[PDB]
Amino acid sequence: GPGHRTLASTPALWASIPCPRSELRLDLVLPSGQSFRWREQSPAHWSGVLADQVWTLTQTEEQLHCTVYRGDKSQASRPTPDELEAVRKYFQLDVTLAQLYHHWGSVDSHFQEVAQKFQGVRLLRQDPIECLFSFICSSNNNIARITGMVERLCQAFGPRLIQLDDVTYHGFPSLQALAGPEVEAHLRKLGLGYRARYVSASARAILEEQGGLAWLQQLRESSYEEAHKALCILPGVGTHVADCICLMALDKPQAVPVDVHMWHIAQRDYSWHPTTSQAKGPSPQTNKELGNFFRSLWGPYAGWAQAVLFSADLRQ
DNA sequence: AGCGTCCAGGTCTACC
DNA sequence: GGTAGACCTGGACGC
Ligand SMILES: [Mg+2]
Ligand code: NA
Repeated sequence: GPGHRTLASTPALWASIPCPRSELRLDLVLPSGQSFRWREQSPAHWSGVLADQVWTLTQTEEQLHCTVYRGDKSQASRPTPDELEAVRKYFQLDVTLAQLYHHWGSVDSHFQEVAQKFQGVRLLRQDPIECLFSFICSSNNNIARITGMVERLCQAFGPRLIQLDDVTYHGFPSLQALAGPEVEAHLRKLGLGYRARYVSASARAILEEQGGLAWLQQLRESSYEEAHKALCILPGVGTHVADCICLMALDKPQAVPVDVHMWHIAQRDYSWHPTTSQAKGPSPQTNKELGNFFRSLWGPYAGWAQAVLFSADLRQ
C-alpha cells in the first residue's frame, strides 16, 4: 500500500493542534499500555486507528501534527477541523495536564521526582468496546504479548480498513463478531489462552444479558462506583480490569487500576501497607484499600496520576 | 547449550 | 467476605 507519511516529507497532508510537549508526549503515552494499537512506523511518527480511520501523529515542541488516511479512494488532503476535533477529544486536551502535575507534585514528593523526567503523560479517552476487550486480554500478562493478542483479534474479526506499506489496518471487532461459540476456539488458536473464553463470553453477556451496546453508554453516564460494579459481572473483568475501563473509556478520572506495577510502586516507593487487613499481600481487600489510598493522596484525578507512574515504571 | 523457572497491567474457583 | 492456588503464553536469563 501507499507509504506511511512523515510530516517533513508530506507537509501538504498534515494539520496541527496546539499542544505543547508539556501537555503530551506521544512516546510516553501510546506504547505504555493504555491503547495497544499504535505503532512507531517511522521515527517519531505513530500510526493507528482513531475514530474508524488510520491516522499518523507526530509532534513539534508546541504542536501535535496529524494526518489521516481516509481509505475511501478519495484524493489525499490534510485533516479538516472536524476530523481534528476527534483527535483533540481522544487526547482529552481540554484537561490541562501541567496543572495536575503541579497539584500531584505538591502532595507527593516522589511523584514530583518522577514527573520531572516523564512530562506529558496523559490519559486517552478510548472507545468502550475496544477498551473493554483489550483490558480483558491484559490480565496476568505482559504488554508485548497483549499487543499481539489484540492485533490478531482485530485482524481476524474486525473490518479491513486500508494497507500502508505492508501493514494492513483493521477496525476493532463488534460485539456480534466476538460473541459466537466458535469464536473462543479461534481465539485460542490465536494464542489468547484462557482469556479466549472471557472475550467471547463477555461479548455474549453484553448482547444477551445487558441490553447490547447502549449499556456502555449507560455506564459512561453512571457514577464511578455504579460503573465499576456493573463491569465486574463480565467474565474476565475483576476490580483491576474494571478500573482500567472506568478510567480510560468511561470518564472516571478517580479510578485507580492496581496491577503488579502499582502494587510494587506502593510498597517500594511509598512504603505502604494495608491497614484494613492483618495479612498484607495482594487480596481483594488490600487492592481495594490501595486504590482508596491513591485517591486520598492524589485527589479526584488520581487515575491520571497513576498513569504517569505506570508509564514511568515500564521504563525502569 | 538450552532447559526450566520466574514473571507479566489478575481473575476464577474452591473451600472455610 | 477471607484465603489459597491454578492458570495460557512466551521473553528474560540463571544454572
Ligand atoms: Mg467478572
Ligand atoms: Na443501558
